Amino acid sequence: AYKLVLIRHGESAWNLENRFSGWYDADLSPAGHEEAKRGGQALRDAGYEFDICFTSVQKRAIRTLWTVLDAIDQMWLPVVRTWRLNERHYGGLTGLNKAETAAKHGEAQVKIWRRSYDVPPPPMEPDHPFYSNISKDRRYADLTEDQLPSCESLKDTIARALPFWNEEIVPQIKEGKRVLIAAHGNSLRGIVKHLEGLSEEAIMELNLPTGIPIVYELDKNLKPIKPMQFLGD
Amino acid sequence: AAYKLVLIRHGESAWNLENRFSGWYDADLSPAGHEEAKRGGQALRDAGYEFDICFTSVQKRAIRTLWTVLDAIDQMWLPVVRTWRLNERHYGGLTGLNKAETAAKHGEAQVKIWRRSYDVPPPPMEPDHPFYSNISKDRRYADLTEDQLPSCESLKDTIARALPFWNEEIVPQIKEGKRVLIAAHGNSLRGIVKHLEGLSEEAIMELNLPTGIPIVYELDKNLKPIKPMQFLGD
Ligand SMILES: O=C1c2ccccc2C(=O)c2c1cc(NS(=O)(=O)c1ccc(Cl)cc1)c(O)c2O
Ligand SMILES: [Cl-]
Repeated sequence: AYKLVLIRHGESAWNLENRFSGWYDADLSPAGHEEAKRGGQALRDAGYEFDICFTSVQKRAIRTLWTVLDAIDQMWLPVVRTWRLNERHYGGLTGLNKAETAAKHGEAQVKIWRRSYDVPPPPMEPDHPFYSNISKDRRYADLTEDQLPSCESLKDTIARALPFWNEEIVPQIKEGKRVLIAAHGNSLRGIVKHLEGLSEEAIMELNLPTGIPIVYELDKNLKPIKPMQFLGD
Repeated sequence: AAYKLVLIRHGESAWNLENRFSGWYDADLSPAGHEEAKRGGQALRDAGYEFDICFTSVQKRAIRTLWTVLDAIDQMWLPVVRTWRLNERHYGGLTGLNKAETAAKHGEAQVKIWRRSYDVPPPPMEPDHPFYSNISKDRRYADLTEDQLPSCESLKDTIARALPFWNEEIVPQIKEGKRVLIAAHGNSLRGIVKHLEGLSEEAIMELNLPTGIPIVYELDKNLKPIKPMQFLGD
């Protein structure tokens, strides 16, 4: 009867969550920060305790985790960060709003990318304003040329998140360690897809709420014994 | 030089203000303490410091100081390792008492002696102490053996349990070329400084490390400083 909690960060600065923020290291907006505080407050009111926390290397998820740990008085917990829990890399679309994306690539192609599980957007090229900012960021300096994405389909995102789940998170859960994961929509999709054994179509329709603790009760085989629960009013 | 090490004592706590002995009590930063840590971080940012790994205690005044620094230098993504071994000295029965209550109960003479002694501990925190359960039964210490969980510490005891972490967990990282940041407490950092500079018991007790100011060491490959520590800031 292992217990697992996931939280998806809230709003990021400059409307970036509506602009394919992806691997660009946008901070939380004050509103996104307040959401995290409400979620942490919900975990406290419910008396939740953790033994270890996992997050991405992106500050919007990390600050979400910090806000939560602060709210529940568990700032002393071990924290593990990994690029593998990063948001999906949206390639050349990173930073563009809906109108700019449509104008640049056309409604037909945008619809195809939106509904596809395995078609990536175009690569982020050297002329992209974020190209050097992301690709040469020191935090990814140890990644092999294979590992560092120029773009990702949802399938690619899920493919690189799962090995971390299996090799680092699973063992902790099986040891009775109470895990908290603070990450992004698409990396959490990968975990939820594997947990509940959803299909590609189903995972693409799943939209995890932000700033709300997501609770899983898992059996001995790390299979959910009930549907995901949310904490709050 | 071969290596660079940065140390920082946590910013002023809410109890530093009230002049109460915190020790292992988990007092938070005061608003001023938070501003100190932020200034420290800005100094590190202005000088272009980059780190590869951070160490801190399990006390929030040090952790929050580290968080504030990492935020200021845009390195929130760094791996962070927390250990009770970098905790502040455990002040035993003095925990929670202020200056007046301490002199009232123990006399100025005894206080003088504790103050100037390297190896004499204050009285033990016993079960009837009002902070006994709050500290002694905190689950963050659940994995400590019976003899690791102190009821009180001399400065010698503190340094004695800090240095093993330094030698076993931090030294190898430094020699691996990792640029280390340690955000901790006056007395746990004293142990590190004493070992780096091979200082005498009296010299280390005269060393006052200021809250929230980054301290830089330039080290040779054997981790010997090539010059005096430098304070970073305005
Ligand atoms: O009583 C102690 C003391 C007691 C036992 C071990 C170490 C110390 C110690 O190191 C110390 C003390 C007092 C003061 N000055 S004091 O204004 O009386 C004081 C008191 C308590 C606190 Cl929290 C702060 C200041 C100092 O400057 C010290 O370095
Ligand atoms: Cl952290």
